[PDB]
Amino acid sequence: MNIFEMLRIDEGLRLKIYKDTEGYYTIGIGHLLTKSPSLNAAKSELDKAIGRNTNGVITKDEAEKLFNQDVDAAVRGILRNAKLKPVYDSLDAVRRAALINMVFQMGETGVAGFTNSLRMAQQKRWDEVAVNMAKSRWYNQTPNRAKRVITTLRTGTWDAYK
Ligand SMILES: [Cl-]
Ligand SMILES: [Cl-]
Repeated sequence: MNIFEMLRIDEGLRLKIYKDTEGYYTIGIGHLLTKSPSLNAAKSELDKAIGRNTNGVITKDEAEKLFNQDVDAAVRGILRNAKLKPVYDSLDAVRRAALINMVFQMGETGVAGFTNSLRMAQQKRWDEVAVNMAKSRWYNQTPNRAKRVITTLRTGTWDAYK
């Protein structure tokens, strides 16, 4: 298992513009297009991301291309982030993937808002991190996904995904 397979499971793959769990226009593998309520604005952002007149539909390859870019950006974002970098550096490989998943999903800002958990993560207090992270909108809104991510961070294994 790896970060790509991990996210692919959590996000799925859709070749047509769709609304995410929060109601935002998305496509491919969890690629947020826009927060605006306009399908057109959505269609606009899409063509611009893809480089062609898509008409709200993309191919598998195009989806995977956005995906690659998105994972890369998530990783780079973490590493440039003052609050995230040190956590990341302190973790093992599996747990790192968990942090990338979170950032992919909620943004650097969003993850950066889990201060207390991040600090505990650095201290390697696994059970406490999981408890704390469960106390969040994130967990209440997408519980199954959140549980998978939390288990990963807690245990350091891919069990939640096998
Ligand atoms: Cl883009
Ligand atoms: Cl869920």
